[PDB]
Amino acid sequence: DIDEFDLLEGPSEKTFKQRRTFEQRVEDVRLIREQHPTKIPVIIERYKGEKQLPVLDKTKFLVPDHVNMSELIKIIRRRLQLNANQAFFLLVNGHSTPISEVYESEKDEDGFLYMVYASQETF
Amino acid sequence: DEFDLLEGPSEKTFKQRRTFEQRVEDVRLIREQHPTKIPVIIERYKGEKQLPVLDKTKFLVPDHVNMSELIKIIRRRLQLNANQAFFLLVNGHSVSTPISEVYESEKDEDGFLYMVYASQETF
Amino acid sequence: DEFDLLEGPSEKTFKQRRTFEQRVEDVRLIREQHPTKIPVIIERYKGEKQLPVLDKTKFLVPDHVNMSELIKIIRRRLQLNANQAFFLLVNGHSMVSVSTPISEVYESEKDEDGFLYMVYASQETF
Amino acid sequence: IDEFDLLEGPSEKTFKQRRTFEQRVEDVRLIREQHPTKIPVIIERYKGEKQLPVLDKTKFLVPDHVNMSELIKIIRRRLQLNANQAFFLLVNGHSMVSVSTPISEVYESEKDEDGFLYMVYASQETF
Repeated sequence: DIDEFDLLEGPSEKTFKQRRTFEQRVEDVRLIREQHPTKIPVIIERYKGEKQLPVLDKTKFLVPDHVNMSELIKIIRRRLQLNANQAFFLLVNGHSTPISEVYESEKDEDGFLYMVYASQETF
Repeated sequence: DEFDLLEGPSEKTFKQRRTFEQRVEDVRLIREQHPTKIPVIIERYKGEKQLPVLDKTKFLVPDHVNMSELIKIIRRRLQLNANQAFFLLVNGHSVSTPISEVYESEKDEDGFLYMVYASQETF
Repeated sequence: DEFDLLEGPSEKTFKQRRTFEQRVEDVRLIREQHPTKIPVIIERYKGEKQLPVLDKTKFLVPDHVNMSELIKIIRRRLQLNANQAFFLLVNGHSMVSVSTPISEVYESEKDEDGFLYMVYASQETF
Repeated sequence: IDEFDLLEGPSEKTFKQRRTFEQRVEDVRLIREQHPTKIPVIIERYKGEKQLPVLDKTKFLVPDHVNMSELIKIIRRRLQLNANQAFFLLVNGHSMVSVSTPISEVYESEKDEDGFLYMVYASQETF
């Protein structure tokens, strides 16, 4: 009996936007941008169908505008404590340079830049 | 609820991303090929907290452009609003003179003209 | 019991609501039709907490208006008395002092798109 | 077991139904500031179309050097059609078949108030 596991069916993983109202997200960005004008408000979440990489401990981040995607990837890799073999991809609008430029092009209606990470470059 | 601020690697200067010999060679070709254009480095001041980062660092400025015209060009590349202060410092110095005269007085050992911009005049 | 502030997404600036080519064609039409008037964008500072907003953003300033007269015009649209602080900023510089023809300001300060951009606020530095 | 049973969800919403007349204008404003030589076009399959396949995307950029005849030919091989297949591209109720005028002229006369040029494709020319 205790040779076998019982998987507990849990609730669905919920995204940041369903965890926080759009007005709270706009007030979040508005306050953080007036007071930290050189830092980009970034949402980083695990791809919903991801089954190799662990979950990050936080979701809402502020990234200095001089940080590029390659440096950001390395930061998230140590936060997840990945080993050198583990694959990691960070997707903005499904697509795998300084973040401020990504921010100006891809930021959300609510002012956040949304990113999704996975162990594959795929959809 | 609160943001988690990610700090990245140090903002490293142009002289830190390119060796003195590569920079010397950069100038030598561009001045041999564009004798009437000034090779200019424009970087955001190190402790700058309000202005955004520029997308490029290495610029060519026609030799007849004056400092006042260059400031307006940079203000518009940064998409600044009319209220936003902007100062362009050459060797710490913040005008109706042609860039070619500034180039002859202030150019670096490597042949580049170095400029730093900030929202404050002096530091 | 407490007030709750209703905010939407950031309202966009004039340059964010109209392309560079639409603005150039805006200016070319208005300069062909009003040869003695200067096209000026006047917007309230994004973080302004004291001065009211104007209904309009796109303005024509007759060439006989100097900077001192223009300041008084905008102050009186805002219904300020002589007491209240008011600053009108062009390319990062507040223009209280100038009291100069609008055509000179336009020719020295206009944007590449042909508009002269101004921001007003109750503070001079940010 | 002899016959197939059709799987269907609620009616799919068109682009104009999935996007308010603010998200669409604001889309055009960024894309036209950023790609001044490309025309923003919505291309959707006729809602009752039973012959032509669906495209993966709805929002397209057409370079200004593309004329209507070349655009049709682009969509036809994007759909991987045979040489037969009837294919008609309709704008504001009109079949674009023998137009061949530059896309920017089509755009300026036929664009929507929101700034998109709307097109629908089908294997029939009338409805």
